[PDB]
Amino acid sequence: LRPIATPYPVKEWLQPKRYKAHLMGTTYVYDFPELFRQASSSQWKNFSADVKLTDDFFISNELIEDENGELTEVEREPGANAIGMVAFKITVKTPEYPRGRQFVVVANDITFKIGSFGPQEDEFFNKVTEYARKRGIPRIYLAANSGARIGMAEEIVPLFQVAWNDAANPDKGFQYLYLTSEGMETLKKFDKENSVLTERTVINGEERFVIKTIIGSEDGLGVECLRGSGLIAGATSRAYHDIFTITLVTCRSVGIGAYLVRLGQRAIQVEGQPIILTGASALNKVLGREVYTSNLQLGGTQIMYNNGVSHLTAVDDLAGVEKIVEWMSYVPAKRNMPVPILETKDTWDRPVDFTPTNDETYDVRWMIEGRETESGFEYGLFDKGSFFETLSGWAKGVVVGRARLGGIPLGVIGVETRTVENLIPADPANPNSAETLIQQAGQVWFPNSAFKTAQAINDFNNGEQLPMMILANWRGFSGGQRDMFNEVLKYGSFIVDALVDYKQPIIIYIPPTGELRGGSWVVVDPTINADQMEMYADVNARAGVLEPEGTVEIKFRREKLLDTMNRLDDKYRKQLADRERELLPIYGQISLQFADLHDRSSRMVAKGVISKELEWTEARRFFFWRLRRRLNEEYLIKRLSHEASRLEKIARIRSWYPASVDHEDDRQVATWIEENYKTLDDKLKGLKLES
Amino acid sequence: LRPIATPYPVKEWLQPKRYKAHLMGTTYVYDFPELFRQASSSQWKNFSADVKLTDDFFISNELIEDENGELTEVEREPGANAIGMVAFKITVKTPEYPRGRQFVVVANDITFKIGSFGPQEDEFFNKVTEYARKRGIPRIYLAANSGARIGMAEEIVPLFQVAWNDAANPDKGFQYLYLTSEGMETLKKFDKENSVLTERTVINGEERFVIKTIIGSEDGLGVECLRGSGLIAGATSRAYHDIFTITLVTCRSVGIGAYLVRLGQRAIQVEGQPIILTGASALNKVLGREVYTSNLQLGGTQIMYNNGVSHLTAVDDLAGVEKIVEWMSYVPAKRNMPVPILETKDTWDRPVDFTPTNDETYDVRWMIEGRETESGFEYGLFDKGSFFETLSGWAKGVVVGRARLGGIPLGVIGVETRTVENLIPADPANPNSAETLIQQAGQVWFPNSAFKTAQAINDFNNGEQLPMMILANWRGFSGGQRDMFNEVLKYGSFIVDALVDYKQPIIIYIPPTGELRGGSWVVVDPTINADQMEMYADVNARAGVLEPEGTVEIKFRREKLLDTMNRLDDKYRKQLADRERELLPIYGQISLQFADLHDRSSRMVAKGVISKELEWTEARRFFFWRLRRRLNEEYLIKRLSHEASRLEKIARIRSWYPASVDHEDDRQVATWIEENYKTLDDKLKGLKLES
Ligand SMILES: Cc1cc(C(=O)N2CCC3(CC2)CN(C(=O)OC(C)(C)C)C3)cc2cn[nH]c12
Ligand SMILES: Cc1cc(C(=O)N2CCC3(CC2)CN(C(=O)OC(C)(C)C)C3)cc2cn[nH]c12
Repeated sequence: LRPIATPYPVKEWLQPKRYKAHLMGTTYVYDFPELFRQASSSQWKNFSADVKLTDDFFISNELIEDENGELTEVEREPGANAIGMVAFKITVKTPEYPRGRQFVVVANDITFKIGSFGPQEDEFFNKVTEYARKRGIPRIYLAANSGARIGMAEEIVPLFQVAWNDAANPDKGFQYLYLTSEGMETLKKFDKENSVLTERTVINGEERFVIKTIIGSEDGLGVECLRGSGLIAGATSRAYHDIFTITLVTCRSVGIGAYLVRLGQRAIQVEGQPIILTGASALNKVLGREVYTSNLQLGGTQIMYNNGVSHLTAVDDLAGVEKIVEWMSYVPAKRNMPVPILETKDTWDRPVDFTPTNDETYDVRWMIEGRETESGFEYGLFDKGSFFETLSGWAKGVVVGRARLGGIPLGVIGVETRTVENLIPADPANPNSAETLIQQAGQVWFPNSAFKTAQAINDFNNGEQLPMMILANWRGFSGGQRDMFNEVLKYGSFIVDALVDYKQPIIIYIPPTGELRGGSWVVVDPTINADQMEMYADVNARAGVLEPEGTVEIKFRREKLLDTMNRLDDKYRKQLADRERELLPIYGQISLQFADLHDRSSRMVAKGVISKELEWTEARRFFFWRLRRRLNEEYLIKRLSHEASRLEKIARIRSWYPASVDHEDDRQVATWIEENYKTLDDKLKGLKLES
Repeated sequence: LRPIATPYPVKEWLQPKRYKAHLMGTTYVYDFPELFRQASSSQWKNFSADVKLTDDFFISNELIEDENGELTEVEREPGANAIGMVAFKITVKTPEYPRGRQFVVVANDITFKIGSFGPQEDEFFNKVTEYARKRGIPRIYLAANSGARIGMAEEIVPLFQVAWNDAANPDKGFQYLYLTSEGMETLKKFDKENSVLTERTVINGEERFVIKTIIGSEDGLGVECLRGSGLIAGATSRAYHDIFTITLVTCRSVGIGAYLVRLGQRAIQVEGQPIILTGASALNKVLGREVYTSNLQLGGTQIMYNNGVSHLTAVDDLAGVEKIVEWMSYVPAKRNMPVPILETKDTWDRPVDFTPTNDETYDVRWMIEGRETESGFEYGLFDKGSFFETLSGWAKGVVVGRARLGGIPLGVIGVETRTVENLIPADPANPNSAETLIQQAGQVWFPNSAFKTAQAINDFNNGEQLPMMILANWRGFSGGQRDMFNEVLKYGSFIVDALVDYKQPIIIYIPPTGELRGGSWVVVDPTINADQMEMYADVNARAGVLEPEGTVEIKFRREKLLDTMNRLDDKYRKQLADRERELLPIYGQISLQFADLHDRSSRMVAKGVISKELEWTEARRFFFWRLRRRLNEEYLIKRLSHEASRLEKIARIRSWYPASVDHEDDRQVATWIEENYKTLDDKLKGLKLES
């Protein structure tokens, strides 16, 4: 025992495995539920400081497989795990779910066989994933591993013989490896008969049993670990489309561990903990040369957070847990449950303070969450303090995160107007490679920002099951050679595919000072998914096939300009070229304003390509009731689905509204539905007996 | 008329639009059905030279919208199209479908308003896509366009007035644009009243109608073209998952046209025809400098074929059509129809001649399709002349194409063992940018090859609805810094996602000289999709978590080596370090062979991670009956699905087999099912009345 004379018992001594985990730079597996309790408790303090919490607000039960291989809840002492994979079912009362919400936490035990994945770990992880999926509850994975378990048939090591070319000279080589009849008998004695595949021969009176295949008696040596790896890869891929999946990389994550991080999609990387495929030393051995210095050079946050593999970084394990808990606060308690409403001090009924200007540079986050000024706080479109940005280290041209609109959680996509630089590090394997700095213009989709946009759309849809708002402000895609070669078309197409798959309401809003041109409009038009999408343009937004300069270049040419001087200029109506030379600068501007007068929200309304033109200051009030109304109608459409189109379903639901309700008034419709949920339920139940 | 005195009529004069299309370097739209007839006729000649074709073997009917907007077949003279989008329903008797197969061909008319997409073109394209989808038939798109239609309100051009700052000095600027009461009256006269949005004011007795928004009387000017663009983007995204989709880029393809190429996925690019987003000239205007020289520098085959955007290139339009027709020959006639069997001279019953060797370099295509040698033709695994390679210009480390196995069409994925170089061109926008040459090791998945593998899997599954074979031979993924930074994990994960979605039989086969290690095995294990996947290893293949060198480094260390000399070496059993120094080279090799003896197909069978170990020479005979048996059982499983698991369904089907049939004999099972299809149908019909 060390240290001696401590006020309370030494936990690292009571359970020596706690100390091993600490030595390896991570939280001991059985101490993670405590971090969840701490993080959950902080969630309450930051929400309502006055709240009194008892310990019944949080329950953690370890899940273990029974005799029949069925998962069951147990209360046992930490460190009694027979396998290197552990799980807990957590029930927590949270501000969003005061009566309680559940989730499963699966974790590798880094103290058990270096946190390697053997077949039993692989089968348990899969069983826990299925348990979560069946229940529709979130699956949190805590990665601290060494990848697939590696081994050799240790019993064949002290028994094998080598059939030398020349017994006297071993350096002359060998023909094969074999067993003596004494060796075979050792195996027959210990029942490990099937540990080898032998072909018997006779060489100089001696009977040799030639080793044709070494199998081993111990399970978890090779290909059986790889089968399990593939099994848990498939399971995680499936879970991502079914439940909320998140991973915290808490110590290193290797091989299958790295793939699991990615297949679960949403990931938080603790600083200094690498996500690697093959270690740096092994790569150097393969390369001959000493190319790489460390594993963090390969999979640190400097790589993975900049890649977009890691959605967020965390200073330590508790910060990682706090981030999980915060992310979860926007997510339904279980699959197909409503999005968790959480109204705070910042209510729906207020105008939007922060307003962008054409003449002044801004951070889109100010339009989202507001900004601190010397003269007080300027409120943005969403609730103060509700913006939770993710994928912040990658493709910084698009801003993605979760927010709240009068308590309603949703995913937000905004456009960074400022030029963005990214540093491509120098390739250690190429001596003629130097670090490159890429600069990307604002309001233009590039391969990385198009990929991030599509990724965001998918991560909001799958598991999170959230509505979304896109503050659409793009000039188009980078049409240049480098970006065309870097497959900008491929990533742009993923955006369309993500919108087609979207199952919750979408609001596309061209904000003030915002634009949407040819290429950018195509990829975000509400006709991509009419069932879920609707578009709105601010009165101070612009949209058209080309930018005005482009339109004038194709349709307001010199002949048309001169015919305009020959109409508007008295003096003009070699004596001409002197007049032309003085008028062209202003007559250029006149055509440029003529083109711009077509690019207005009023044209968009006239042509019926947008639902409404809006005033930025009044957007929060409008979107709160439009979103609330939309969630209520969507609920009614889902209930009716228990064989008709959406158009027929919504017509039927709206035929139930009193004759006096204006179908175009969002507040009235939302208010009526909420006042009549049980009445509407009775109606629905009456229709069920009619099918 | 020119030329004069030709033997037959001058078609380019009879229809002047034919000449315009030719001048622009493309086939005239109405002449494409003829290219399909020519290509289809060649298909027959290359199959059976003796066949006699009449003109009834091929029918092409133009599809046009009727009064109610419903598509109908018409016989009219070319060039009578009121819109710039045309379609044909083609019915062709082919070697695979001698009684006929159908498909729709949609094409832009480059002679109609430069092949721009206006709302009517967008609505027609969408109607044709829906027509194809409803019928389950392939949709061929021929791209020859200028993107979304651009325009201005031409009627407001001769009427607008400018409200100058100083009437005498125009160069001093202006305040707004306006209309006179005479201008307003011109609009009122021609009914174009709603062409402008005006706000009336009085300035110096004069009544000015200030232009607040220019709308226009003509449809197809701006945002209405963008709405249609998004509509056809969504439709194509959807079609790709539903029917066989292919695009031939026959003249330039711009903006929405470029996205359509990509959303349809499968594309053939005619040499010299660019796929661009923004033209080179417009980019230069935006850039200030003269950065780009041509549109082919941005979207030529040098870009798109090297990207993998273009699956194939074609010398001219007929070569493009021939490639469509050849690709289609592997595809079912309509959605959910069986894969088209086409038995040729090269029958199933033969061994595989071409065999790879460890000591000798080979082209994987020889293992696939065979090779010509001086001593005659060495047959490969698949039918002679059946390999149709696609994505040949991109990520040349993986070989992807369609082939036939005794007539059965399937998708093939093979590993290029040779080192692959690719040339990244120099960025014209960066003066400090020089062309880079990347070299990639064989048998290693890199970001591009992992992406190509996933892409291949998806393109075989969607629309093509084919079974697949992967000749799995990878050491793993590139774990190095450059490839980790270039998101190798992301692309590796797409492989898993593609396999999870696979709906047809899959065969994973580790070939002779082939390997599958830690990282590579995870992503292709049959437990990712147990319902469709099965794995096989050649007797001369290897598999384990690490390569032998890796295994020895972790589990056969110095203490273990010395304990082996202290057991096997009489002389060994400062007098030691001299012995150690002489024995370590051979004792290294002994441990290296000890590790390798675990990496065998016999271990794979023992541990039950593979279905069977195989002999390469006998693989064609085995896979032909295994695949045939699998297609028959899959058919029966689909019929039974008209509420149980797959395991229950296949148990039921196999309970119908006579007691004497061996469920493990593929040939016997396939033979019995094919002899009893109608008998099994009767059984199925009897069960229907029991639900
Ligand atoms: C002057 C002018 C403009 C546009 C237009 O509408 N653009 C918007 C889309 C872009 C291109 C200009 C901006 N994007 C771009 O790559 O910008 C980078 C900053 C290079 C990354 C593509 C069309 C035309 C046609 N003729 N003259 C035009
Ligand atoms: C010697 C040795 C080998 C392996 C092994 O199994 N590898 C297979 C997978 C690779 C890495 C070596 C090959 N890949 C690679 O990047 O190869 C490039 C050519 C660089 C592109 C990753 C593991 C270990 C562990 N200790 N010592 C090892």
